[PDB]
Amino acid sequence: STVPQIKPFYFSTTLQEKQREQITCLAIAGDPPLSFSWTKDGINIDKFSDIIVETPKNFYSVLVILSIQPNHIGNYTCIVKNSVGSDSFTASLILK
Amino acid sequence: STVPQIKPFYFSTTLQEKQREQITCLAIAGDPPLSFSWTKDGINIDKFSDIIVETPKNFYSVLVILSIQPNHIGNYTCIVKNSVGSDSFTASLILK
Ligand SMILES: *[C@@H]1O[C@H](CO)[C@@H](O)[C@H](O)[C@H]1NC(C)=O
Ligand SMILES: *[C@@H]1O[C@H](CO)[C@@H](O)[C@H](O)[C@H]1NC(C)=O
Repeated sequence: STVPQIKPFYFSTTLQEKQREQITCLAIAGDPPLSFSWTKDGINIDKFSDIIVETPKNFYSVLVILSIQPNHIGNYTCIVKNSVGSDSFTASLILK
Repeated sequence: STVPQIKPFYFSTTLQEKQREQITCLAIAGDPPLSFSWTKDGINIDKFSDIIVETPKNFYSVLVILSIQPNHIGNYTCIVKNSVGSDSFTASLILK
């Protein structure tokens, strides 16, 4: 009865290489079952083997990078879907 | 030789009752092993039956609220520790 709704997530503004990073695509509202999916620059997050993606609970999914390095720059987009609707959010990983 | 450093976390600005919430205390920098602790309004998070606290990986801790109620208002503090230093961050939960 409730359309999914994603809490905004961000990468660190002071990101430096070899640091660790985590973002959570949290569905603050939305009736389960919910389907989470990730893309980086329009590419399936599959193709980036340095990135770990999990769905530990049925209402959020987590993206983790153990050692940030130049190839991780891009726009990371998460999409959540259910019976009644969808939602999406994008965050940009930048390296100064 | 690297002291812990927490990546900032925030609760939703548009929080409403019975919604779900998650915050991650990520040690963006710091040598393992890392020890995570939580307090709400200075009280051990142990005492709050309706709050789930886990350490899914050894470099970030997760605080999860399945259904938000008025009791959950307060300032939540994470404290990370290792051999050579510690860090702290506080995010406050508001119900408009
Ligand atoms: C996508 O990412 C590129 C580089 O990562 C950035 O310059 C651009 O502003 C982003 N586009 C959108 C629509 O967010
Ligand atoms: C913590 O929240 C209390 C109200 O519960 C308030 O008095 C105090 O100013 C807050 N602390 C900070 C640092 O905002």
